Amino acid sequence: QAIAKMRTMIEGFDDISHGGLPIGRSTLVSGTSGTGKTLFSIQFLYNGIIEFDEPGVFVTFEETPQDIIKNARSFGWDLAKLVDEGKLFILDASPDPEGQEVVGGFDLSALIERINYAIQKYRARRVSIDSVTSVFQQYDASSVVRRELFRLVARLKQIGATTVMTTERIEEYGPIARYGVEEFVSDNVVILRNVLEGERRRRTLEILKLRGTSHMKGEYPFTITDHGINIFPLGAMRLTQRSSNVRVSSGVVRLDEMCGGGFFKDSIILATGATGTGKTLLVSRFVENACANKERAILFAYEESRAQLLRNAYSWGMDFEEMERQNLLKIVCAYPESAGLEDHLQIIKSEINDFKPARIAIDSLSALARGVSNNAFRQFVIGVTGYAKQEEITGLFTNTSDQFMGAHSITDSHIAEITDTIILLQYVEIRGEMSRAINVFKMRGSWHDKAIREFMISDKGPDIKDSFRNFERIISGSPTRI
Amino acid sequence: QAIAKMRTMIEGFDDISHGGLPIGRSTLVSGTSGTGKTLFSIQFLYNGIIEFDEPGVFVTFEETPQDIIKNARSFGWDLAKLVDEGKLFILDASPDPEGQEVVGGFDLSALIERINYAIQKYRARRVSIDSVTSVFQQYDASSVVRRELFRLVARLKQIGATTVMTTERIEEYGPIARYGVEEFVSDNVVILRNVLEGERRRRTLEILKLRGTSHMKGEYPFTITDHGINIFPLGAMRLTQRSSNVRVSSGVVRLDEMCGGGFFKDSIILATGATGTGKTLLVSRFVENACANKERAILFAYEESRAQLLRNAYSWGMDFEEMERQNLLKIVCAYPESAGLEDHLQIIKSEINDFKPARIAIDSLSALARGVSNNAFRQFVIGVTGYAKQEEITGLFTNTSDQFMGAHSITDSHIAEITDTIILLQYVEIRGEMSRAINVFKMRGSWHDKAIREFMISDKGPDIKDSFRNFERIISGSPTRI
Amino acid sequence: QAIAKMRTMIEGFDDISHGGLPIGRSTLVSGTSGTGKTLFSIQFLYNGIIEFDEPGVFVTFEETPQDIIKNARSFGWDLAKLVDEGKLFILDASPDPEGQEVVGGFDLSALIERINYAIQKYRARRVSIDSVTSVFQQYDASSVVRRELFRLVARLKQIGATTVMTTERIEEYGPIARYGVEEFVSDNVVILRNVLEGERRRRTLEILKLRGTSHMKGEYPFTITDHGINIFPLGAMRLTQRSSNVRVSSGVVRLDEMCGGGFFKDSIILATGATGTGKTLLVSRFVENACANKERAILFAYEESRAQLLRNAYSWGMDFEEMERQNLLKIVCAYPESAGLEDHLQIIKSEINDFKPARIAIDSLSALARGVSNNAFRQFVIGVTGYAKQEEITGLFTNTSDQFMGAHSITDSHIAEITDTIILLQYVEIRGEMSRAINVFKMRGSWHDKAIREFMISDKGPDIKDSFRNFERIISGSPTRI
Ligand SMILES: Nc1ncnc2c1ncn2[C@@H]1O[C@H](COP(=O)(O)OP(=O)(O)OP(=O)(O)O)[C@@H](O)[C@H]1O
Ligand SMILES: Nc1ncnc2c1ncn2[C@@H]1O[C@H](COP(=O)(O)OP(=O)(O)OP(=O)(O)O)[C@@H](O)[C@H]1O
Ligand SMILES: Nc1ncnc2c1ncn2[C@@H]1O[C@H](COP(=O)(O)OP(=O)(O)OP(=O)(O)O)[C@@H](O)[C@H]1O
Ligand SMILES: Nc1ncnc2c1ncn2[C@@H]1O[C@H](COP(=O)(O)OP(=O)(O)O)[C@@H](O)[C@H]1O
Ligand SMILES: Nc1ncnc2c1ncn2[C@@H]1O[C@H](COP(=O)(O)OP(=O)(O)O)[C@@H](O)[C@H]1O
Ligand SMILES: Nc1ncnc2c1ncn2[C@@H]1O[C@H](COP(=O)(O)OP(=O)(O)O)[C@@H](O)[C@H]1O
Ligand SMILES: [Mg+2]
Ligand SMILES: [Mg+2]
Ligand SMILES: [Mg+2]
Ligand SMILES: [Mg+2]
Ligand SMILES: [Mg+2]
Ligand SMILES: [Mg+2]
Repeated sequence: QAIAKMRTMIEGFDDISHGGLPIGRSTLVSGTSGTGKTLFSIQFLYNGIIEFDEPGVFVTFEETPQDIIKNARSFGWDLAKLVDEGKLFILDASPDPEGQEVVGGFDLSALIERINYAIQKYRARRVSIDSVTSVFQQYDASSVVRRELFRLVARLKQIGATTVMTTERIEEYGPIARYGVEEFVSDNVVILRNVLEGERRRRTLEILKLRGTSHMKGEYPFTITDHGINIFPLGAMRLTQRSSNVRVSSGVVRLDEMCGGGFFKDSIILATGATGTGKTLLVSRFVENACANKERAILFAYEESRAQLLRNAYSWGMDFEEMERQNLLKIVCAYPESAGLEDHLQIIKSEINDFKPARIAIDSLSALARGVSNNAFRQFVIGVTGYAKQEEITGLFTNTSDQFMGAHSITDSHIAEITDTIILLQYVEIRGEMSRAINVFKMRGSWHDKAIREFMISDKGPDIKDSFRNFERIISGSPTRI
Repeated sequence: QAIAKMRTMIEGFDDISHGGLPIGRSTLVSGTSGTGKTLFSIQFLYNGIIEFDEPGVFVTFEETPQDIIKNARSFGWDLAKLVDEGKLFILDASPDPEGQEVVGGFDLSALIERINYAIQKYRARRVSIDSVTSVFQQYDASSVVRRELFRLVARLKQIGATTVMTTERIEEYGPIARYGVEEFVSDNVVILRNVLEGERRRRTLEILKLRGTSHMKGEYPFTITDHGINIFPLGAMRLTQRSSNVRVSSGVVRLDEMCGGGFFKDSIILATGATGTGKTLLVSRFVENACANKERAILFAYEESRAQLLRNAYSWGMDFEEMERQNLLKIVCAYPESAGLEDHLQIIKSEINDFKPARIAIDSLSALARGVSNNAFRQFVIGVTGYAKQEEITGLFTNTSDQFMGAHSITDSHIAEITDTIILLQYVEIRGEMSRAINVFKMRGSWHDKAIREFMISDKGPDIKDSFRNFERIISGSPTRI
Repeated sequence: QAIAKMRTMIEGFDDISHGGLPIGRSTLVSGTSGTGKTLFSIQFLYNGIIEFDEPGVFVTFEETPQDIIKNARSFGWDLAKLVDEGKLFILDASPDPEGQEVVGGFDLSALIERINYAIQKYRARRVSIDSVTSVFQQYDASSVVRRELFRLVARLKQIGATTVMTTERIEEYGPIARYGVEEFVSDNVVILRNVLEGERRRRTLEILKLRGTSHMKGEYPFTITDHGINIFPLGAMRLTQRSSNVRVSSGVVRLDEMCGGGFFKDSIILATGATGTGKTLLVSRFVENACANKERAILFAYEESRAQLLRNAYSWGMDFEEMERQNLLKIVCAYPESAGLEDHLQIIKSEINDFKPARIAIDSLSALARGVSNNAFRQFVIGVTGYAKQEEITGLFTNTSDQFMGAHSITDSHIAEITDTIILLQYVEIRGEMSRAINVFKMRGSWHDKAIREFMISDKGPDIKDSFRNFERIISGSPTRI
């Protein structure tokens, strides 16, 4: 029949690969130094032993087994334990650090026989090699490498164990492997990258090909945590979601009225407008209302410290510290520069999975956009939006405009298109003095107030008034009286 | 007379090539690892045997016949069956995986004689080689490769069988082949690419040349499905279409009136405007009307999940689930990121060919533009537009504006130029409050209402009113009363 | 257990590295000529001896010990003293400057044994090598280098001392090391760069990898001072800050009133507007008020010399020279071109740490933006903003607009988003003549006056009037009377 696959149990990878790696065949994993190729290899064998009770063999040329164990330990697991139990075997084929003699092609034959023995001895199902170039570096000829890799691949295929071979690159977008032949010999090729753009590094995983089967294509970003490799295949995200007719309060009565009876629990709300329009007040009231009803909520802060958030909240009549004491409100403060954009996604998911909030709020999306491309930014927002909706978490987001009394409160980001409810705030010029205006622009699941209303901010929170009747051109930031 | 060609029966390819490959000559197919060169080769021989009852020979150097069969099976056909029947022959010229000796140029002579024998034995008409570099890699000299390929090409020409040779590249836009001679020796050259741009891969096929004959030029995108290679030569699409005078209802009476008695069945309708203007309502009513008249329709959703579409439809009085139960309405939900733009085209065609809809609708074209270049986007839209018109399927499309009460509802995409009927929606400022406006901008086949009218959205669907008499500058988003 | 690290006591480095270098392992430090690789090496051993009383070994191939001592002295410390005391040892393995014979691989074995001896003799904990290529340059083979470095790394690992090896590059964004193998052999890789962009050099440090542990990623800028290497890991900066409810006067009564009772002591104030709106007056009054209350303040001047600042201050009734005499006011004048942007940050911190000001003011941020990218500029501003708030220093900043009576006083820089209080100044056209207007746009911790007021400048300082009642479109720069 068709080719079967073996699950790696690596988050994201198994979805990108459509079920894991081809069984009874090798896969070649490449990349430049620092991409964590050896982490993939260890995590693969590790998960096999733990999850499927499948023994495996790790072949090492470049590292003493002592360091392999010591390094793996940083991810919360003990490989030495698995070795003692007869589940994991490490085949030491490293060169002598005190002086190593030159060898010929017999080295490959000797290697394979030792691997075969180890596989049979431990009935290994999963095998990996830290560096195939350990036996190619011995010579310059690329034609020889083609043949030598062919022999290694075909021989492990004879055995039938699933194999993960590791090779290496100099360039990110250059040749897949050093000799320019290896990627043609291998039937299954995966490349890891650690691309430097601007001043930042972004890790990605790609499956170049899998002969005889299917997979997702393109570069899929990933990070490395204390649990090992975590891949974020946004294209694998589903639109299968549970809708609701449940309403929740924003903490602001006139706003709830404008939204036709509050906001939907499963909706995503985006508040936009110029800095100083009180977006942080709407956020504070949102999380406060959740706490008022004994619901858990998380605020992700980027522009203001906790000490300042507490002060500003008190000036608006909100006791943030009390909400923390009751374990209802969490404050998560971090600079955009403290983590990669993909790490912010992981942080948000981690805090949510741990605290199990009913609602979350983001202090500023425009802050996160600060250090990234438009593509990186929109993918982040989509990922968060999807997750929050799939988890049925009420979400409140903000996006700051740079138009100082210029109205025209629109986004180059275009997040409103994927968001449910849009709240627009702006400054206006009235009788020679500045004021503020609020409008509910849209709401997918309901009727909403179309009026453009004046509002002010007091020590009791927001103060919403009636519409600007007999004015024109409010949307320009400079209304005319008529 | 003139050079005759042999049809490959590969979709798109035979149109690009103007009738297939030159008969009695070789064609050299190149490309980087992962381009599926071996798929073209197998599909070529396979179709010959099935469609024209033409036996063929597959020469393998890099892969065991067992894997060739096993891999081919993923595309829904059994090559082993064809081998047993004496239709397909695989010539195994692979190196010994357990140790291979060095050989000279006699290897090429021996190869050709075995190929000649196999061709005569099975009366093969179609022959292919998986890797010509299998006998070039043996040495570094490029001058030798020129001669060695010349010998192979000329010898197979003596036989008269049509040949598809495969070679390989390192770079996408670099040399056609490794030694920089092969593309001059071969008289017919085809290059496959798997170009990485941004984070995504895009497959293309190009015919570089065919000596003595004609072909289409440039890169033509393609994808790979469970049926093998599927090429999309948009430039080969025809303007020969059947026009009609049949009208269909949009589900909205006042809109049908503005269009002069409904929309034409063979027309393409584009609705544009800012988010929240109710474009999703017009789409829902469009497919609903088709179902009301017992016509099949497909909705392609990108921005909202099925669960949410059902909720929003119910809030507007439309029972989507009932229309699904009667097998009239289909909901196809996918993220733009879940597939390549060219795959979305294939998905749309597949669903249409299967369900045979009278009408289709696209939830958002701007969503599909999100992750692609302007060139990739416009080609997609043209391809869909052409197909839908050729198939006489009523089509409804949308394009979201980013102008929040800014009117000026125009597209940087310029899809209106190829579309028949244009509907414009916008937000306006009236008496200090927001409202909506609708206008039929054009309709190629009819008279239409030129008025700019106010409208609202209720639980019964759209509510269209009369024109904004005694107002000026409506089109700016900020009308003045006079 | 997990891998332990050794603190280098190098500012910034220990935070980027999450605790310093892995213990009992080597780290490879690379970079092009002029990156100061030898400074890192010396500073590392130096700090070990001084701070932790840890003896060390410096291995030299390229420089006579006499020059190593002489060069180190420029940073305020005497290595010769440490040698005499038996704390520091320099191993001289340099070639004979009067003629050097060719040697083989025995040179590496001899080297290591001498290093081992020196380590044991002085009980060294910290070891470093100035140039590993000193024994690789002897031959061209890259395969040999792989092995030779492996031997050196593994051998020093046997000893257990923490090692800092130095290698070299030709290109900034090219291969990590000359032979393209070294970065794979080493388990811990750090790269220094001195990147030339435009006409300026910018130094950065990056940790490419640390096997078995964690670190911050990406390029982190640094400078070199008379105290050695000083790294500025902005991403490691904290949002943990102490808020306050203390108010301070700006020196301008009507402005203090508009801000609701003065400005907060812990706040950052940004004044924006066209050139000539009197931003330098607000700055002068700010520092003057601090002095009036016997508080120390520093003015950082970029656009005007001290002599001119004194003249302009006297014309506005402010005796700057007297404030200097009392050691309350400091004037720091420098051109933006006189130092790197990162050096301006270091200068600001240095002057603050020395003088212990209650308040600081920046004459022009737009001046500093003049010669730098938007990314370099915003990181600078964030760094200063963070530092000033963490140190509880009242900060006043300015940003000049290029709109001559065009109002629209907005910033492409978007510094207002991270700043607390925003003051906007603009020119307006009134009755055929130019005038000025002032508005408090926002204040995070308080109520503020929303009015747009007229103002003038006299010899007594600023003169603020009442609001522009019965005017419209003030924000455009061209108000209309109505
Ligand atoms: N606890 C951790 N948390 C986060 N990142 C970690 C942690 N522990 C290790 N890392 C990261 O894991 C990376 C994986 O190293 P790995 O050896 O697998 O990369 P590699 O591509 O194989 O490198 P090499 O070419 O040297 O073999 C390390 O470089 C380090 O950046
Ligand atoms: N069922 C399938 N659906 C979609 N794609 C598939 C399916 N089965 C296989 N593929 C794709 O078909 C591609 C064709 O592989 P093929 O060997 O022809 O490429 P190639 O250029 O010849 O590769 P190579 O250089 O290794 O020989 C595979 O890499 C895989 O991405
Ligand atoms: N007092 C000082 N103040 C500022 N910079 C200084 C001072 N003294 C030295 N420098 C800088 O320190 C740099 C460090 O030189 P160093 O040898 O460490 O660089 P390097 O990368 O190792 O150079 P090389 O490749 O020659 O060995 C010098 O090039 C010089 O620019
Ligand atoms: N006690 C108060 N009384 C009146 N207005 C206040 C008070 N405290 C703060 N403000 C208002 O709050 C605004 C800050 O709102 P905020 O939500 O932080 O704006 P942003 O959109 O940037 O997030 C200030 O500009 C000021 O107008
Ligand atoms: N029951 C309702 N009654 C009144 N208005 C509604 C109702 N349900 C939804 N709406 C309106 O429908 C709008 C959404 O229209 P939609 O077609 O989804 O906009 P879009 O152009 O983005 O696709 C909301 O902004 C709201 O004005
Ligand atoms: N004695 C004075 N009397 C009146 N106006 C003065 C006097 N001295 C200077 N000015 C005003 O001060 C302005 C300069 O203000 P300044 O703070 O230097 O502007 P900038 O925003 O560039 O920093 C001059 O354009 C002038 O209008
Ligand atoms: Mg490794
Ligand atoms: Mg804010
Ligand atoms: Mg192939
Ligand atoms: Mg929509
Ligand atoms: Mg040096
Ligand atoms: Mg000035």
